Amino acid sequence: PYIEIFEQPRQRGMRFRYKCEGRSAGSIPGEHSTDNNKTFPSIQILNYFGKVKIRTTLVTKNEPYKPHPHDLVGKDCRDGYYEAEFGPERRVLSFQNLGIQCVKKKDLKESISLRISKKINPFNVPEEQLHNIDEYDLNVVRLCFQAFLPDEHGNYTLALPPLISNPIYDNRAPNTAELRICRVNKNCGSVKGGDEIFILCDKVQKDDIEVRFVLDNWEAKGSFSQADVHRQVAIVFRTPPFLRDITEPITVKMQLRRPSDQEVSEPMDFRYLPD
Amino acid sequence: PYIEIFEQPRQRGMRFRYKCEGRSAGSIPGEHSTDNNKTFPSIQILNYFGKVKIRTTLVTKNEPYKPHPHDLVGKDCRDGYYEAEFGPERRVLSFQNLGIQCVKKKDLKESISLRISKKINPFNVPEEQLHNIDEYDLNVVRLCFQAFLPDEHGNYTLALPPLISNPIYDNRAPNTAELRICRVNKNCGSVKGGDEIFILCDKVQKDDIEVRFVLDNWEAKGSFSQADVHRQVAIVFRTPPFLRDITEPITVKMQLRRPSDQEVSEPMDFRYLPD
DNA sequence: GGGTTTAAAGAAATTCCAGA
DNA sequence: TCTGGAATTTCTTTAAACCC
Repeated sequence: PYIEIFEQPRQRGMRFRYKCEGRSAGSIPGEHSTDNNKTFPSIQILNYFGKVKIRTTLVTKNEPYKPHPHDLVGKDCRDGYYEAEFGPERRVLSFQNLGIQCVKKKDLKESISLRISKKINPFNVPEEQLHNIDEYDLNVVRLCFQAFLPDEHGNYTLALPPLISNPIYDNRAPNTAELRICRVNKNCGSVKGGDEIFILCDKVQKDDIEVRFVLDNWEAKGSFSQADVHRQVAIVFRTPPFLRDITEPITVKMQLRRPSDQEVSEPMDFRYLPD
Repeated sequence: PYIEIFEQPRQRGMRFRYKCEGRSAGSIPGEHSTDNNKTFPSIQILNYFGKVKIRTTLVTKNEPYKPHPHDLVGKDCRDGYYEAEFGPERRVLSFQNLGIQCVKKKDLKESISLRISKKINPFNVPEEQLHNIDEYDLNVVRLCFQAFLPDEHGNYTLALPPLISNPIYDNRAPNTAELRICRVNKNCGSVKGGDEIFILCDKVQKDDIEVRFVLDNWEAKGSFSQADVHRQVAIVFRTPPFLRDITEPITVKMQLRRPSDQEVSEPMDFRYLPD
């Protein structure tokens, strides 16, 4: 008797809304989820068939998961966390309306004290280790599913192991935003490589970013310095040479990449040409 | 005697700082101010020689000059205005440390009530008129010099006419900002005109901006819609054809321009080439 | 001539608010 | 409504100062 995540929540593309931004802090989507046939984070209770209760709470991306300041808002959420009873019904439990409301940095402290003075601690993490405000990440959280089964006749106390979902990063924050190449001025260049390209893109961090050409076992970096990143939304760089040379146009894949976590943007075709 | 401005304050390129930003709201420089030989807003008392006092305060850009909410901070500034004495000494009066602290839109009201409950009203502008909150531009102010001469044996009461300087636009705002082309991908194209250019620039407003090519009586606009403006700091457009054809390379002047006020950025050479 | 109070450029954190 | 360009307010690497 344990819990299992059927479909993990998408990690990029969702903004954490502030309280000042309405009540719909959004609805976190699933991984697979598509525009047409969209899906939602869902889990299933293996080794069990019966009435019960589940509690979705937000936790850190840190090895020893401690409650997070941000709130989970939406249908069946109160006090920053979702809780609901579920029947022996369909195996898969989907959770549609699950938004993330983020607290202003000021609220950060006050916020965690209440998680303590509330019992919200699915991992019984050392209370004092929990006041470790200076070190947390308000740009990324994790969903902590906590299913409690029926006790010796009566309510739900038999709690199953707290399962934790993949991390979800706030797309509004520069260091967690999804990588996206908006526009380029040239989709091809010489194999000698040295062509100067202008990439318009979503906010990145000149500190932690790199354009990366790739094909099979081959891969090279676009060539540019930090000064070439314009107001975080544009990169002026030069194409790297291709290994060897060729006689016919050879298209490779070009893409933004973030070293720190190696996250990459959707690729784009770049055709190398014979001199 | 009265007061003449020996040097007007530069109108563009200075940010209005918030209180949260510290004690230094910068230092307003005067037009003539070069880089190796920088200058400052200065005025001189004509028709007079002797000890005295002067008071620099901020006023609106509206015909009837009323005190402005923003504060003037810096050496000898207090309660939002600068005041100082000055013996019969040197004619010219330069004011270096003169910064502009801007109030949050919330503070706007509360702010003006205190200018009233303070006497700050160099132009004796009517009461309920000086309450035109929803008509004050927080992006532009004017310096109001008010020199007071010595009275019949005593201090300074003989107040000379309030002089007002040229406007000073809050570079924090895009429509009051200085226009600046940071970088371009091509400095030349065909006279047929149709070459796609990427301009990296300082924050502009897609709503109110246009690239203008010009030479003598000739002038044409770069071609692009709003969607071509990337996050306010980059423009992808196409060069306009040059009038007639040409035998040799003919360089013209390229520059960002803001229709609403016809303010323009510093020009840049664009050479048209014969097909 | 390059090393450590500070203030401009620059990125961040909010709050705004209308287009899709 | 949900999404996402942006005007606003805050604060961090730089960038007017000093160190001597």
